[PDB]
Amino acid sequence: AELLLGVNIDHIATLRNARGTAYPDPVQAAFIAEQAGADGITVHLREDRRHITDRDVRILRQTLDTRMNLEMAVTEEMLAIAVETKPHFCCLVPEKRQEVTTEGGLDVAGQRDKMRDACKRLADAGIQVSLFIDADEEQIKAAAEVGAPFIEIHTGCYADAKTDAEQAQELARIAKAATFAASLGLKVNAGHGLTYHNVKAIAAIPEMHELNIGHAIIGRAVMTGLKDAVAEMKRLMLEARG
Amino acid sequence: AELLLGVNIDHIATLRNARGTAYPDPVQAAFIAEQAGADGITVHLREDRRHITDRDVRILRQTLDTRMNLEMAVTEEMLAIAVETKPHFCCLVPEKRQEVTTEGGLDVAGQRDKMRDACKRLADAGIQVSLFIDADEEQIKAAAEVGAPFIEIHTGCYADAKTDAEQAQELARIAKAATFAASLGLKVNAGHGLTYHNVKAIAAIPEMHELNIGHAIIGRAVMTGLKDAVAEMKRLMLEARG
Amino acid sequence: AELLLGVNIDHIATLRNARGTAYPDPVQAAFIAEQAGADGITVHLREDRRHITDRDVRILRQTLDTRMNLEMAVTEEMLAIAVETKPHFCCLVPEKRQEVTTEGGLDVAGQRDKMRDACKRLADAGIQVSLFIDADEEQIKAAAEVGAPFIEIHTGCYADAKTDAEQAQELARIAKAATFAASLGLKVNAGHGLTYHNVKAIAAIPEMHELNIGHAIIGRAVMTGLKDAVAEMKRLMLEARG
Amino acid sequence: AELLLGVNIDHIATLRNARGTAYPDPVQAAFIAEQAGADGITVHLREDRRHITDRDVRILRQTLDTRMNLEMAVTEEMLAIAVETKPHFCCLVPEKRQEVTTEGGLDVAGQRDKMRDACKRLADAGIQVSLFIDADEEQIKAAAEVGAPFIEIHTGCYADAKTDAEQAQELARIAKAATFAASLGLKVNAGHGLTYHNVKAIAAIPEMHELNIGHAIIGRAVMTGLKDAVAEMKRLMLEARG
Amino acid sequence: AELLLGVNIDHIATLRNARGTAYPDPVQAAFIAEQAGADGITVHLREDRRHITDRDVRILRQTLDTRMNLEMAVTEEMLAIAVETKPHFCCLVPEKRQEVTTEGGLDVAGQRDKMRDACKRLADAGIQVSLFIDADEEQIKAAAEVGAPFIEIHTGCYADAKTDAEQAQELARIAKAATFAASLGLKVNAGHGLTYHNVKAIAAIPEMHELNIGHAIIGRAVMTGLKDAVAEMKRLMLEARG
Amino acid sequence: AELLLGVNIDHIATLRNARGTAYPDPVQAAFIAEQAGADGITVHLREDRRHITDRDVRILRQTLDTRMNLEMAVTEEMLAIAVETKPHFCCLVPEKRQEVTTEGGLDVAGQRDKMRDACKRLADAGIQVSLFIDADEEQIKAAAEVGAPFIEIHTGCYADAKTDAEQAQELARIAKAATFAASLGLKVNAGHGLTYHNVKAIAAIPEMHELNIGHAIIGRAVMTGLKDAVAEMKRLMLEARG
Amino acid sequence: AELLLGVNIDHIATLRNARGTAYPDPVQAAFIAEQAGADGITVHLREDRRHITDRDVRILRQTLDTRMNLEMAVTEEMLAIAVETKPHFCCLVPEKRQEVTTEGGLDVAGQRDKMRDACKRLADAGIQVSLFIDADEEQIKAAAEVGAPFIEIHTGCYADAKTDAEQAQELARIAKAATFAASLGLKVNAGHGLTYHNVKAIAAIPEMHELNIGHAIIGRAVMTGLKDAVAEMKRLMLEARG
Amino acid sequence: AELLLGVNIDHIATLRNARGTAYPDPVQAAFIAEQAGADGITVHLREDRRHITDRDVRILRQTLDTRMNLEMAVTEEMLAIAVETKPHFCCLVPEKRQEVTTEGGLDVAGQRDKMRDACKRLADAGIQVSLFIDADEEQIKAAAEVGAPFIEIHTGCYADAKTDAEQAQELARIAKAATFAASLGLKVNAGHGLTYHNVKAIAAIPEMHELNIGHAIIGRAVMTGLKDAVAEMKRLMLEARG
Ligand SMILES: CC(=O)[C@@H](O)[C@H](O)COP(=O)(O)O
Ligand SMILES: CC(=O)[C@@H](O)[C@H](O)COP(=O)(O)O
Ligand SMILES: CC(=O)[C@@H](O)[C@H](O)COP(=O)(O)O
Ligand SMILES: CC(=O)[C@@H](O)[C@H](O)COP(=O)(O)O
Ligand SMILES: CC(=O)[C@@H](O)[C@H](O)COP(=O)(O)O
Ligand SMILES: CC(=O)[C@@H](O)[C@H](O)COP(=O)(O)O
Repeated sequence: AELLLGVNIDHIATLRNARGTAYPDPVQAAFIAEQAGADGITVHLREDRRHITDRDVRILRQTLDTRMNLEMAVTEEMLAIAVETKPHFCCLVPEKRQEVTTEGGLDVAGQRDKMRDACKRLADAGIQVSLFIDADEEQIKAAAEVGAPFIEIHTGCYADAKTDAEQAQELARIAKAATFAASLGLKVNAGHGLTYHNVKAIAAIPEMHELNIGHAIIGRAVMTGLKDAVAEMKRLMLEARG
Repeated sequence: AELLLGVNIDHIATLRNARGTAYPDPVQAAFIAEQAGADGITVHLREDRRHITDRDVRILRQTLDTRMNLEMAVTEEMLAIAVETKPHFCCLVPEKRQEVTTEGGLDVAGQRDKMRDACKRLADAGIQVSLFIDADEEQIKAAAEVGAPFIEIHTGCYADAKTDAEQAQELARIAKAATFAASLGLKVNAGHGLTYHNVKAIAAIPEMHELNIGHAIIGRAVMTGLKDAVAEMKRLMLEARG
Repeated sequence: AELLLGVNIDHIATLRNARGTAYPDPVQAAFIAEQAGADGITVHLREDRRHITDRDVRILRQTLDTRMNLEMAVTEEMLAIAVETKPHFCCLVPEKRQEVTTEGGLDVAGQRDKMRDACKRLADAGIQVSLFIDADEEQIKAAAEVGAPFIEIHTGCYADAKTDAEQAQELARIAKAATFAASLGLKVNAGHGLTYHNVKAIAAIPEMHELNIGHAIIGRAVMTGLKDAVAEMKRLMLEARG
Repeated sequence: AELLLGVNIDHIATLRNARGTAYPDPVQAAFIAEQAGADGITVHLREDRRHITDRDVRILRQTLDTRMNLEMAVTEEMLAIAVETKPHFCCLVPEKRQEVTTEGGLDVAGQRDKMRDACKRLADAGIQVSLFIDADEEQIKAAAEVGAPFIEIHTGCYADAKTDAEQAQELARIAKAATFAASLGLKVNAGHGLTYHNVKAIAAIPEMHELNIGHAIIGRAVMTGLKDAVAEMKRLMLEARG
Repeated sequence: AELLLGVNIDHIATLRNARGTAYPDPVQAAFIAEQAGADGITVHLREDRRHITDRDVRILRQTLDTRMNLEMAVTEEMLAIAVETKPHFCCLVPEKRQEVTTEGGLDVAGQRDKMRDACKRLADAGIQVSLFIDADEEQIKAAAEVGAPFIEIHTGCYADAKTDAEQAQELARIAKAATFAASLGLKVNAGHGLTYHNVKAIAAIPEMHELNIGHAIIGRAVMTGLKDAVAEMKRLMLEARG
Repeated sequence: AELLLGVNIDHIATLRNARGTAYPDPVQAAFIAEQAGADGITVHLREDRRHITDRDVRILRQTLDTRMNLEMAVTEEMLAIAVETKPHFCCLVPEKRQEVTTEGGLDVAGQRDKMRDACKRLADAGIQVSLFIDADEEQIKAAAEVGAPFIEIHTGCYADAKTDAEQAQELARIAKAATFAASLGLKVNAGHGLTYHNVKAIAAIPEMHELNIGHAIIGRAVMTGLKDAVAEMKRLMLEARG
Repeated sequence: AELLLGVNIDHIATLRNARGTAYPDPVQAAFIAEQAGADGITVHLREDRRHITDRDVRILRQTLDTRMNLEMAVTEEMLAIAVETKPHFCCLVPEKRQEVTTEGGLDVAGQRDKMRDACKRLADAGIQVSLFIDADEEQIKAAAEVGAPFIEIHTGCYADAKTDAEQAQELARIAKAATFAASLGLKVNAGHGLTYHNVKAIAAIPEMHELNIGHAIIGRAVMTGLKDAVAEMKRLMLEARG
Repeated sequence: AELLLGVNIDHIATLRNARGTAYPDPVQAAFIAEQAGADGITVHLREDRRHITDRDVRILRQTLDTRMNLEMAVTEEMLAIAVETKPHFCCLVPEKRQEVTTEGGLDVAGQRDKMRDACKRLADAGIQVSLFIDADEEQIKAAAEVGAPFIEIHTGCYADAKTDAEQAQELARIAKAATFAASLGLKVNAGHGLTYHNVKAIAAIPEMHELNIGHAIIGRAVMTGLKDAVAEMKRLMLEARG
């Protein structure tokens, strides 16, 4: 199957927000990424508007040349913005104000009715919803039951592995989890913590549809520039698939 | 005695600390900068270690090919770190309403004793001290008395000007402060808020010795790569001087 | 004695509008140009919206990192648009709604009343007005007489000169006129028809403040890319001022 | 099974024709494209000469290093010019602006006689003919009847698809049509609204011989330069093929 | 005064004529050069057409964006062609026993009547005529006598000098010759043999108006490409004149 | 198995010899080529020393990092030079094309005695011999009979094919000759007239071991530079084969 | 199976140590290489510290983004350093006569007890050990029984093979060895002497896990820059595995 | 006022000799440097042939496009080599303990007889000799009397300066020594230990004719490639001078 790359540009905004300036502008990064290998642009509108802001999402929706993937918390505030913005994709993730980044996966089991109503509301607006969960068989079953067509498997543990043996374990865990998801008719994506040195093993998973990568790309971009950083990532991914 | 460029790489660490990673590494950025037009490297070690860390300071002191400029608040902890680190340059600045003036500069005038002790503490360790203050006569005089060899004029107001008239007014303030400081035997630097579109007017000021710019350069770097970002700024500065 | 470059991106929209597509997007070009030597971005909102659209002006006002220069004809429609848009600059030009390009030369002396009202309404919105006129003393006096702080001398005749004698005469005319406008306290810009082979002669004119160039740059850009096209133009202008 | 790229440079003339200038010159673009991945150069000489002119065709025939594909309307004037110019390939299409012949594609089945005589007059001049038509069973059978060896499927509907579902439906219609066309002994091409984001699915169609793409490449070119724009499209195409 | 660069593309043709193929095409070389520092293109149409052919001149006259400098022998055939092609510049060169031993500049003094008619016939066509002659008193005096507006000093002996003393002596000659020609109301050009390592001394000569360099540029181009080759030469020239 | 690229740098010398200078130096071109895709370097030392000279062969044998392929005519002088030079390969070719040694490729069948001695003489010196011949049954068998290790099929007729039908025939005639030569235990190479647009069909023939290309690459280089030219050609070859 | 590239930066230090300078700094080379294709960085800390020094190791352990591979002799000093440094990998090499075989690999079979102790000590510290040995069916057995999970085949003889016959003979030797090593459960690496012209045949060996290359890459870097040098080598390797 | 750059490529050989390979080849480096800003190439033939070898000098004398500057000690072996090689320039340097001074320069004053001879012998061979001495008045006087036309001041001390005051002091010495040398009729050069960060102060010295730099450039080259390394240094030099 084909492998797509979704560039998350949140960290361009984390750099802008460090100061009250307008640069660097996520709108510019979007254009560069979309013309360098990005098949879609992902932004996570946090309730504390830590990096990406409402302004960014509003403009991006009008300038993006590819489909927008809006990552957000499952709250009334975000559900409302999502419906009005009508992005092509919507990835629901867990969120906390004092968190460094998206922690574990989203709890779909012990929160079924909440996720059921969310998927339906977004679906009515014409948005394809993806659920960001761990490589957990129980979480996978829920996602498929709440009505979500997509699920994004958290790869943070995989990328955080200390030893080669622990990494192999997380990798096998993800792969299996991805295989089962597919049997349930779920389309599977992955993301979080993927770098230039560990993306290939993940891109190798046949079931994987799109990888959403942000931090590693932006981290690389400050050195070589966004174009080469994105092109580099896409190439590695295609080499792993083919 | 032309115009030098000091590149502040704090925002490299800003991007890194955003996540729990080691990249991008300020150590790599320094090499790039030093070979693209930087005549020195600036790093601000904050009390909260927001971006630059002790590790960063410790390693950079061993890898820098050019002179190091340590930006820090006037505290015993920091003075101690500076004496141990022995950076070529040290710039004293206020940290979170710790001893700051309305405009944002260090209050040297109302803290002569504390500054006298710090400048001597650092001068005796072979460090050349600069005081970050507003383009103010009173502050300039106090910097001269305290013993500081350098002063770095706060150009944030000029950089934040909302109209051409306000910008022109701030420019004139700086130009006058630069000349007054020089008549007092001080060498004058500037920076903070400088961008690719307002840097020339400051670089044209005859008294300016070195400009320490960070945010705008890192801002451009995420798009164009650090090498072109640094080379660009340096060319603008030399065009304005020559 | 600094010489600025205003980049007119109208022809980016020309290529876009040739189809119902959204690419190439002027928003992208603006970032590229602004970081490659553009000191400002110019867009001409034609009544027929042949290239630049209302959407363009609206998004650009929000994404430009440099000042916006809004070129438009003198009509209630455009005056209202400019007032709510609050661009930094506004250049008033003659428009036929069917012309190939600005026929060059706004009749200010022949429309005193209308122009006087236009200049005041725009200035009341904090917009610095520039009148696009011919290198004619009467039209220029009329420009400063109606309030306009800026003027942009039409360089099309100079660019279209068919013989050396005709070209040198038109160059002398523009220069003579520039000096004249300056003695009136006016700020003088120039544009239309400037290319990589005739710009130097205009850049050399001491009184010139900003040159607005569009077509020649975009024409170069399709071959070499917008960044090098803009950088090339800016370098030639500065060399001429040297 | 080889997949070829035909670069249509009409829009280069579009940018030129915005003024009475000679630049940008289609002649230059041709060389750049042929050396960056173009296997042929395509030009559409419109009755109104909207972009490509008689001068362009005449000079290109003498400067092209590859093969020229002359896209034209089935008129006496064009057929005459085609025989005069003697391009390697000829692609017959409905009028421009907003067409004359029902739909986006050419009505071969409806003007069986006109085309039949057009294909023979051209084939006798040593020119290989292609008929631009919609993905339609009847239209194809008609193309085989009139004797045209080539056909080019209108990918416009596929490119304009507003939803994924709609796009996949159009893609399947194209694939089925292409397979059916080859069964009639016809060689099949395509490419009308093809872009960097939708080209792969088309290039992946086994029967496709050459994709003729113009607008997207030119729109990308104004940003990155023609060379990279053409090389980028060619790379994506071969990736989808092999 | 400013210094102009005239790029001779003859050796592009020599490369092509070696295989009698179509590439490399001088027409392509012209675009690249004109967009990288060339203020004009020079082509020598030999009667035997060793390199540049009739076809070359014919197309070039239609594609050049700058100005053509037709170098040719003083023959009725050549005169009739220059009058028809109507190049902006024309440089008369020797092809038979019209030379002056080594450092074979055109023999004007010995062919006063022939040159006189040539200059008058071409001038009536509005073609600026230049006489390629060696740095000789009498040859320079005859040039102004026959009415030639321009003269081009043969710097071949200077370029081939083996020792510093030899080169210095030749450089002095040229300098005296240029100054002497300027007094006679003559405009002076140079070229032939100039390289990246000896052009500055020539460009530093105040009287020099345009340098027409060819072979060194193309020889450089084969390694680094035309664009850079032309830009490098142009930069060296402007640095010298500075 | 794999396909190799041999770059003939003869035309670098053509451009140099055009004048009496030492640039462009084939020695430089060789390094560039060997580092951009060339797996060997080829030079044809003509008896008339038209381009490549004795100096060139002498220094190249000392500077080449890859195997040297010496193309020469069958004569005592050349045989003596080859034996002394000890290139890794030696390609025998007809010279002057107006003798009883040429008919297209080398006439081995008609000079069986001369070739037998040549192959033995060169093989004894540890040189791998290649006979440049047409895709002719008689010549191919004769090459193997004479003991030559390699043969190089003359791809000229294929490169000169006027029509698509003609080129198809020639391609088939080559493909057939290749398989036939491989069955006789001979290694088959090819070259001459191959360009960036017709090289793939040849590189696709499984039997081909190494393609030796000269003119096309140098013709591209004058525009794009040698590195690019060679890398481009190698990538195309590997795409067609691997 | 995946093929990894280990870049040995020792010769960067070779250049530095040639002078008492601090540049070129291995630390900078490591960042470059890790982002241009390196899956790991290799440094040989010699007892004499001829190039890489103790500080290089200490700093690199803290700046490397990938995995460190520490080449060292089997001594108490180095074992203590390795344990303290905790590199991901450790490759044992001969540095004295008594430790080397005639071919150049480490004499493992001759020092069973010593290597057994070494491997256990490093293994307990969490370090994966590799033994640099000859393609010998005795040293290989010794490597297994000693506990080393990895071995690195000395490809020095293969790198020196000049004739096709010698290359084939040495290659076959490495291949059989690799296959034998694998049958014993050993992981097999290679390198040493490998170049841009001989790396493919080795990379094509199925069992090869990682190639550690150094001098050839650095030698290319001085010409092209490290980034391109590393990328080129990585691309050639991956191509061999396709 | 003209400032030249002599690139010393010894360290290219240093890297090569470390493995005994043929690469990187000094001959290639020379072409790169001469085309990137080098006005000459310097090679130090060490008696022990530590880096540059006899073959290097032999080939270089034949491939250099510019002028050779052979650095060597004063010995019958080297004198003979110099006269046989015919380098444009010869720089006499110390290599034995009894030849070096306290600072590191050549002891001309102490060996006036040995130098007087060496200078005449070389001068008769047509070689311009330079004496590498410290910034010492006594050593300078001996240089003029001995007959040497050039002298190269040892900038080593200036480069190894430990403090700002210490460095400014060394700079004054050299600047005073350069002026003094000039009053004696001695042409003056310098270069040793010069880097991208300390060359300007030296280049600014009016008397300087040519700077011979090596290690700093090759150390930069390994990171960025020789072309940019040479180009960068040349630009910095011209910037300091004009
Ligand atoms: C891809 C995703 O859903 C996230 O896990 C990721 O960590 C986002 O991080 P930021 O919120 O810092 O962009
Ligand atoms: C302008 C810039 O980048 C800095 O110079 C400035 O001092 C930043 O300080 P912080 O890194 O504490 O925001
Ligand atoms: C510079 C200016 O104001 C214009 O005159 C120019 O001709 C604009 O042309 P477009 O309206 O085609 O951009
Ligand atoms: C997609 C493209 O660029 C063209 O192929 C298309 O035929 C354009 O036609 P016009 O140039 O008539 O718009
Ligand atoms: C130096 C150069 O390239 C030429 O200017 C010169 O006139 C060449 O003449 P030919 O092309 O007749 O050798
Ligand atoms: C195609 C090419 O460049 C050559 O291979 C060919 O052998 C050239 O021969 P000459 O250099 O004798 O024309």
